Amino acid sequence: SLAEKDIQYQLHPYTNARLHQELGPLIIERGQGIYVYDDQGKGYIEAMAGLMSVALGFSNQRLIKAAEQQFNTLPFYHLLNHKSHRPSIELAEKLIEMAPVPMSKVFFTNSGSEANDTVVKFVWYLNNALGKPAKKKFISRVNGYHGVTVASASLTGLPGNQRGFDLPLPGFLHVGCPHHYRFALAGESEEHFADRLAVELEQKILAEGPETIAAFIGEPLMGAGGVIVPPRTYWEKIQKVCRKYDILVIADEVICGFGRTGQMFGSQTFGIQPDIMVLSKQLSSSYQPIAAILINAPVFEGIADQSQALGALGHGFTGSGHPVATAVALENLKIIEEESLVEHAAQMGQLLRSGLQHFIDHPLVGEIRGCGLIAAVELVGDRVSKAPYQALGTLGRYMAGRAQEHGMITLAMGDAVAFCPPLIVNEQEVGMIVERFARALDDTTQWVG
Amino acid sequence: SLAEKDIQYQLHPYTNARLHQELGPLIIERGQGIYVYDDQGKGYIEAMAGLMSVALGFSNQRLIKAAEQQFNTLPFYHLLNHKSHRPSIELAEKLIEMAPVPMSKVFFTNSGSEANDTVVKFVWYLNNALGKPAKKKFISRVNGYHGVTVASASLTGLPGNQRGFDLPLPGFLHVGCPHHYRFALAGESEEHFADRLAVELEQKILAEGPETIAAFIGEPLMGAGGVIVPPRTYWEKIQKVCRKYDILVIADEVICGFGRTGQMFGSQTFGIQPDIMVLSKQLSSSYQPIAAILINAPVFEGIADQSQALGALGHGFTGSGHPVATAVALENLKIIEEESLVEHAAQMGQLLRSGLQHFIDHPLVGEIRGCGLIAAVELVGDRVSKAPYQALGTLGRYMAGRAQEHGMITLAMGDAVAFCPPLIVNEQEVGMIVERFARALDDTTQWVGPGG
Ligand SMILES: Cc1ncc(COP(=O)(O)O)c(CN)c1O
Ligand SMILES: Cc1ncc(COP(=O)(O)O)c(CN)c1O
Repeated sequence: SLAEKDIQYQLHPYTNARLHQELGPLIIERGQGIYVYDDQGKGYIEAMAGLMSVALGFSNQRLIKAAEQQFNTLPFYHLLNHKSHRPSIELAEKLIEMAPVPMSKVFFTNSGSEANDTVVKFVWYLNNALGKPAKKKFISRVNGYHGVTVASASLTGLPGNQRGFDLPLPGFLHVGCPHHYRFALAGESEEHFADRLAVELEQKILAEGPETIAAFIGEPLMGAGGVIVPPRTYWEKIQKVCRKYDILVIADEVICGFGRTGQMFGSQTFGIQPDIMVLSKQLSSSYQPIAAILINAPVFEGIADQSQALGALGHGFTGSGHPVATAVALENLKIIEEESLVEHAAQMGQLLRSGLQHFIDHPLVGEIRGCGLIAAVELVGDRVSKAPYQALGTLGRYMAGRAQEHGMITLAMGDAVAFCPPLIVNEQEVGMIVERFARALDDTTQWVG
Repeated sequence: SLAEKDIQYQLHPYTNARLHQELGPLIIERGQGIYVYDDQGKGYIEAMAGLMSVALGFSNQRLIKAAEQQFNTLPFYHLLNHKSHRPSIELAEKLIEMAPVPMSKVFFTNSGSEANDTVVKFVWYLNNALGKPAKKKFISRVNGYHGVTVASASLTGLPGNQRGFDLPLPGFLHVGCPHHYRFALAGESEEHFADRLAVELEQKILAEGPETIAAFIGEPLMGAGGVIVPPRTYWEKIQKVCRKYDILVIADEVICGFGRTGQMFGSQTFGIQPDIMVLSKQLSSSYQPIAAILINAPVFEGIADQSQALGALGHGFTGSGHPVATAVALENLKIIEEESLVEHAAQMGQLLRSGLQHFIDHPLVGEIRGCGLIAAVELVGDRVSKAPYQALGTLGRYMAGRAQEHGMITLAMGDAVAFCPPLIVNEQEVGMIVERFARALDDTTQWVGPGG
């Protein structure tokens, strides 16, 4: 059977390999709209849009035709040694012109992980170029997600991404997760929470030596780490501290990018003025692996100078700007703009968040959080103590399993279940997502008993 | 114009960004078979198959239809949390069953760089799982190429990949480039050279502490480093040293994989029995970004053990095993098998090397090297000293420029002019590749004026 071949031959990411050898896979055969189907023909709402990525859903014919047209023209070429091609150029133009702050240049990669890894190298290269060889350290946040390379997983602030991998590397620093529900002191306002986080950052910088700190990287809101909306005034006050010590602000838009948070970019939603932006996922609705780094004039000018001094920029991937990946992403962004999906997603997000808010007084519901068309419901064993049932993750695992039984694919992030549907979700589809959440919660409530 | 937008908006890899603002791009518009065409309609033989990658050439309709059929079925899904899909499973099966040594599991990534970076993490994870927490250092070679992440560029042994990037990281060690022509002692045999490299490796291991050395990684034949064929008995003697100290052997097959070297794998051509193999490029003819790690039973078993103890394996990329990329790769490997392209490439490789060897006593030709359908001509200013004409790289750059003028895209690696055509290259086309090399060499010879 296909399931036995999978057990025999594939090591799965983010999977217990031994449990996999026992249970085998859930094989997804096909998709259309917001739905995927297993090999038994059971349909599921992809409430996660795959990996917070499939913006236009699973059967957008314009993307499929854009791939075909590029395949039949030039199915592969590269950008090395002055070589170029139309889809990379037209995508780079569109990305610079739609950027929420003035940007200079695009550098393409296959993945968000490769992109953040590349940003680390580019910042090191830049500060070497500027004669600041000590200005190399990165500050990220607890529960931040920035990818899985040796360097990008050091940026990542999830313990499950570091345990057993001897990470983080030296020079990769973490300050606090900006999650009021978990980290605010008794009675502390959002603004006062934001103050204390800005202080933590300033004190980390002073303790490490400001001359040693190159960059601060953050997702506008934290996706994979639990759909963590920062408190009011966090980004304003954090940026003041960064500008104070000449620290680059990197906006990781891998999940927030292209209409997830109620505006085109999380940088717009949260008032971020980044030096560097990292884009992926909704860039192509994940129909092709592609990510993009936007760098502003000063970062480009320094890198360009050093690329001349050292002969050439000694960096690039075979797939960097792949013509099929760039052609699909270009068409994807045109569809998001032509179909006004940023504003449609904002409207569907209000319906999603209002539907979930009906459960705010459920005895297992600790917090309902969200922004735009991304949300999470964090379950707890006790609302007063905020303590888990048995152990962190026990409720989330059971909930995600029940959701699947009820025909919905969600992702458990500890004891939070996430919602990140395709931007094309309609009103009754949002209603069905909340209904399947409600069934899963009912089952979880009877289970905890 | 398209060229002005390119200059305005794109930072190019492996490009002098200032020179790019001055000269602008060469824009490639379309391709078919072994040919690409610029936006002025000038045709070029892609003698490099893009980046040593486009095995089936630029218009294979079977790959384009395999992509369409997968797009119209399931255009994205992932492999996280037990999720799977048919193309990843059937590709994983094909890869394990064609492996040159017994392999256990496939792990998919988007790129060779991500794959080698992932191998680093998996080896660290494995030795932690086995209770050998000191056994973490990697040994690679000077002029090796393994990618551009912070970790994979530390494995890479080219200075241009490290200079200005604060690389390599600690724990990433380099031993000698196995290039007889450049690094042998005057009058040393290939076998004696192989002995001395094996001694250097043993002495590095002993000097560092054998208990601290996890892995040795090598391309069977070095691609980006200049098509460097190792000396006879190198891989035998290096592996003996590795097995002596319980050091994993990683075969980087990103270029050698799928018929480039005269057999399906460089591991077969060079008698390597690796613990881990890394595959990309010809896997999909670069029609889709995909790479694959093959791990043997012992590597899998230790990772699997720790993945249970820690709840799950905390690693993976969004695109890992992308259904369109895996579907295209699966069809690509079927075509290579059905069209006997490993055998055809071996035949075309003999014709290519014979054609170039007409120039073996040229005053600027220092060495003609390769095997299967990968070759390089290393030009020198002086055959006795092996010294370059003007700065190292001058002849390579001039040759690559002339080749382009004569309708051929080749890559210079210093003064080595490389050949890595699509596997589908025919006998006449090999003839035209060598003809355009000959015109470039004639131009370069008139430019230098060797006299003598
Ligand atoms: C915010 C964020 N940043 C970076 C990454 C890394 O992406 P990739 O999986 O494409 O390597 C992810 C992926 N979940 C992400 O969510
Ligand atoms: C031998 C080898 N290893 C690894 C890589 C890295 O591949 P990628 O560009 O897909 O990251 C390359 C790419 N030229 C390679 O040639």
